[PDB]
Amino acid sequence: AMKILLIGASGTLGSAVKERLEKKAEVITAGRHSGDVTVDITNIDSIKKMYEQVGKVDAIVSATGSATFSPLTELTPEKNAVTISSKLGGQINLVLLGIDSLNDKGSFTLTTGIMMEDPIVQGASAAMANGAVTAFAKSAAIEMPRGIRINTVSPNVLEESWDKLEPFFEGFLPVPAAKVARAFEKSVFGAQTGESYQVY
Amino acid sequence: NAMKILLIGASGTLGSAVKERLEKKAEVITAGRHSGDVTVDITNIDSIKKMYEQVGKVDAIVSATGSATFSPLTELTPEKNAVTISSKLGGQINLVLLGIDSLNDKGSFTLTTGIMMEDPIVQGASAAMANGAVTAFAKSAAIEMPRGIRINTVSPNVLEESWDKLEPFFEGFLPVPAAKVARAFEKSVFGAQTGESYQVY
Repeated sequence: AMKILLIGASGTLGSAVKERLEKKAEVITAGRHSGDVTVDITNIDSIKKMYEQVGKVDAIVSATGSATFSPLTELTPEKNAVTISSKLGGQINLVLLGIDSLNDKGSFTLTTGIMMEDPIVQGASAAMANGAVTAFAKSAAIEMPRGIRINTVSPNVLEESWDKLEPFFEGFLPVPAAKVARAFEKSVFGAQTGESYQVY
Repeated sequence: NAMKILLIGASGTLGSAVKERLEKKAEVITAGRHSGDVTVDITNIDSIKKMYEQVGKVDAIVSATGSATFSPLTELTPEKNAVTISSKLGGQINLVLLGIDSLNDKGSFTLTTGIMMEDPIVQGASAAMANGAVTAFAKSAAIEMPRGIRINTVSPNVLEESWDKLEPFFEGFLPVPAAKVARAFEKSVFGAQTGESYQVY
């Protein structure tokens, strides 16, 4: 009777993750504007209320988070802050505020991405977030109570986004969202922790 | 040829070892919160901008500064984690976002990370985050730098000169001399590489 809170279920990645997870578990979806529950991951009061409504689950999965894309020389601290509050801080806050919502031996899975290891123009801000979430999870894994696990999934650019994203990722070879969704399933239904699962 | 370096965090254990090396080869302008030729609160954007107006053009900007909350994971709240975000993480990155215009052609940035992102310890999650964030930012930023500017990071292990206080938290680690880590900073300033993370473990 396994129960998974999936935040970001309506996105491209999120919907491919839901497709795989829902075949073996009861998925509760959450998103900014749609889902079984709504949540603004940039607002800690919102995250706290989502956890109140949701109750106890076995896995919390984040396929969500926004980053500013800007040329470096026009990336100001003010623009950079939107990434910090969402793809970086928002994801990390789900963990900081969600540990008590997981059953024993439950898991967290967060999203990162290839831009941290394979940089592109406009991508410094996304890279920052990806590095931050990867390292936070590696470290947090050693301190989780009650047998809880935490991993990250690092996607390449998705085939399903190649039409819109190719000019940003010239010479890259995109990956299917369904291939990426498999690493989320590996995280949820596997037993490893502190891993960064690359789907490049 | 005549090198000018802005060293932020110069009064710290690491910073002062860095100053000692770089001094021999360049003019070092020191900066800190309460100490230095120029002062700066790196958590405050206008304060960083004022520092850079005061300083003018330099050849290198070196950050051996930035603080991270050192709390057990289950005690680490969003509020506590926000401190790291404004300082070791956001403070060091903002020195880059606000300082490119202060670098001479072919100048460099050097930022500080740490072993806690790679060889984690209890209480280290927030510093790990900051270190990972800064490492990845620098690697990506390196490809967008104008005018031949370089950017690297230095990632130290626990320092021998801090081992007295830090040993209970790093049991079984083997600490490194601050003098050895300072060589990596010299490598970043005086060498010609970019997008590098120089581990001194």
